[PDB]
Amino acid sequence: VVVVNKQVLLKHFIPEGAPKETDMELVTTGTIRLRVPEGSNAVLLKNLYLSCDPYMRMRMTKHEEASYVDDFVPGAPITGFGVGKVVDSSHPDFKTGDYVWGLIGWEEYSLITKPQGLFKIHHTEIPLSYYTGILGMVGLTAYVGFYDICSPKKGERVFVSAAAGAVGQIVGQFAKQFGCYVVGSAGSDEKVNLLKTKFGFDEAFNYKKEPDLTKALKRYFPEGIDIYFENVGGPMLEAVLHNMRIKGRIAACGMISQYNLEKPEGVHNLFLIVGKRIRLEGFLVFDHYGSYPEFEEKVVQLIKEEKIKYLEDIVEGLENAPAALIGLFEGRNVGKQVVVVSREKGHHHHHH
Amino acid sequence: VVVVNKQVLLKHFIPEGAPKETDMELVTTGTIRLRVPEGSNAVLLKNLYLSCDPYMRMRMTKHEEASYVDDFVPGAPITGFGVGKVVDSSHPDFKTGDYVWGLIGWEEYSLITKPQGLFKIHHTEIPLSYYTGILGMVGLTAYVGFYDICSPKKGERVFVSAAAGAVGQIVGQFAKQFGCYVVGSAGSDEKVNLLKTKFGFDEAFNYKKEPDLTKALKRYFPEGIDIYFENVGGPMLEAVLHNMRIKGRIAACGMISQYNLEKPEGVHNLFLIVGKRIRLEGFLVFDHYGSYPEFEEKVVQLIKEEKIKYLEDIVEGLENAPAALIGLFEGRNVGKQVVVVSREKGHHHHH
Ligand SMILES: NC(=O)c1ccc[n+]([C@@H]2O[C@H](COP(=O)([O-])OP(=O)(O)OC[C@H]3O[C@@H](n4cnc5c(N)ncnc54)[C@H](OP(=O)(O)O)[C@@H]3O)[C@@H](O)[C@H]2O)c1
Ligand SMILES: NC(=O)c1ccc[n+]([C@@H]2O[C@H](COP(=O)([O-])OP(=O)(O)OC[C@H]3O[C@@H](n4cnc5c(N)ncnc54)[C@H](OP(=O)(O)O)[C@@H]3O)[C@@H](O)[C@H]2O)c1
Repeated sequence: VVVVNKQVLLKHFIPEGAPKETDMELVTTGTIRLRVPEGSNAVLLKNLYLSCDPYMRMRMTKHEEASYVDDFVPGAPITGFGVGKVVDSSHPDFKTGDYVWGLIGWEEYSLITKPQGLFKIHHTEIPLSYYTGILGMVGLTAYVGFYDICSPKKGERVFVSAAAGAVGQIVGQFAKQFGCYVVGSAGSDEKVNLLKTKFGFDEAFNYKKEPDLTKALKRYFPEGIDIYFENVGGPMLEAVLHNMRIKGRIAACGMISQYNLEKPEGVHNLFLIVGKRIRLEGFLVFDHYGSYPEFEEKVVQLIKEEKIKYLEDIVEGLENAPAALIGLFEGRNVGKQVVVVSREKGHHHHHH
Repeated sequence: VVVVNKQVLLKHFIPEGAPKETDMELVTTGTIRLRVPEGSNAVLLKNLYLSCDPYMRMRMTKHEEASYVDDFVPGAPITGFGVGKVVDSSHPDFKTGDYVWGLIGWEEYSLITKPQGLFKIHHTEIPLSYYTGILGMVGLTAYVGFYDICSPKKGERVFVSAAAGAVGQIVGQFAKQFGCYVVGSAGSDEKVNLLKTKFGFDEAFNYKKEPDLTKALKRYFPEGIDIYFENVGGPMLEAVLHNMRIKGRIAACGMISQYNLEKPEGVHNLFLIVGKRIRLEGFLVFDHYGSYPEFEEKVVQLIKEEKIKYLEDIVEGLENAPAALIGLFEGRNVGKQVVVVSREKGHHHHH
């Protein structure tokens, strides 16, 4: 059997700036064999779900000095985190029928020649799409960023930006259940309302309807901020610095306001870091897979007990992957942006 | 027994911008009685040596919200670290003839009503002026900053801004002795040459003669920088971040480039901290006086063994303190800036 294998390719490198749909092209003509090559040590996946993640945009720009991940290649499939089902395997740790998450192609079938970076899914009763976010890379990021990087203590005053996002909605709930006071910023009233009801944040505000971020942070933090879970950067970062307490911490998870800027914004008040003895620390979840067992143990139990809430934004079909990715930098995604490529056989779960 | 007590007063608060000599006045008519008051709990000092330190500038500006340290007060003496001799004492832990360091008045005699701020000097064989710098607040800064905040490991690559300055000349040596590759930036060819001969830095450069700081750092760090001891801020930091290695650390000691500017400059590449997993951390020596005893011991041994070098810029006389202080922000000080207010009798040789 040879079968159809649609793909989304990167049409070309793009300059600093925003990505556009037309930087990527769907190809419907491709095909694939349903067995791994003889002599291989490899896994063929049927791909089921794809994650759209903000870090993916930077990969659409050529870098001369190797960054932490390899750039995409013009004319090759876009790649990113997703979930697949093993169709065939010449690697002993993977059997036909296993479900796995890892870096896979923006396509219907991916032949993975380095299986070692696939994670076998051990909990298939949990909806599989969760392994693209909360139980995948995104959730581990929340966990490492909050519990390790932030050094939290009960009672501390915590601010999360992009707080209705995939990372931030998780962070908020961890902080809350840790016994912290928690405030989030988000880009719409719908998000704000989700933060205050569904996610149990103490307060939230719509950053786009604030003419002054410093004063706004001052409203919700009359004694200032202990901990900032930084997802955005820009002027929001300056506003936090101004409102930060002595021995405050900032876990620099990301800086999404800067990713599509020809010209990144200046941060002006870093000297506050001296007199306030602030630690500003970046981290990359790719260094922390060693933590996964402790994390998955904690998060699977929370999910199975309904003591954490999670919101996915689902888009149906490979074809809609590119726009969904672009949507992230406009804040179109409401929750964690997933793309269904093909739903696994015998699903029977309802939705609205 | 009343005597003359000359003082250097803050004339007035100053706005955003650069301080100058004339923001201070020397007054010569005042006098003081050489005993502490009965029932007092105090220590009367004859002040010997005074430190000029960069943080002093910020104290000349009014702050409606409280910085780490009180603003100076117009009409009242300038204060700062120094070294003093106890003339009279109504506080148990201090006796007549003892030597101490701590915050004292810019004047000839200071009656200290908060004696718990003072530290007795236990090595009087070392020149007492050392306790305004290498053995005082300045040395402890270097030691906390490097040994604790920078988390150093044998064989890492270290860059120091204001490297010929007091803090930075100590940092560089601590680092070289820790087995690190060390480079420093300074604002003169003379300072650059001191960093390489006297202070054992591996390389150094005149920031003022580099049109591209990013490229300059790349010349000296072909595989990037592990540790940046940050005394300067601004475009230099930006340049550092561009050249910093995976899991780099920046100990934010201070950002002197920013202290006399109406508009502080913007850092544009802070996002690199995520992708390179950089820790940037401010510290204040004020929080770390618990480390003093062990630090003192360590640096005393280095001095005894001649395993560390130290250069002081010495000015003679209180009247010369104001210029001395201003010089700091122009980089006129060559070494740790000291003012001798009065020498203790019985003495080392200088040139
Ligand atoms: N360090 C790591 O290992 C690591 C791992 C995963 C993610 N990250 C980072 O973590 C952050 C969150 O990613 P996610 O996966 O949780 O994405 P997300 O929050 O699910 O989606 C991105 C969101 O960013 C917000 N946004 C976009 N442009 C913005 C701007 N110019 N100003 C302010 N907000 C803006 C939008 O929310 P609003 O409607 O509220 O604007 C959008 O919904 C990102 O910066 C990402 O790069 C880092
Ligand atoms: N965090 C803390 O607790 C703590 C404690 C003590 C000191 N500090 C900080 O550590 C730093 C060094 O202090 P120090 O006592 O050792 O001072 P210092 O280096 O003895 O003297 C200040 C030096 O700063 C340099 N400089 C002045 N203006 C500059 C500018 N615009 N750009 C670049 N460099 C400039 C000059 O040297 P060049 O010839 O090298 O330009 C000058 O010699 C300061 O930023 C200070 O505020 C922090």
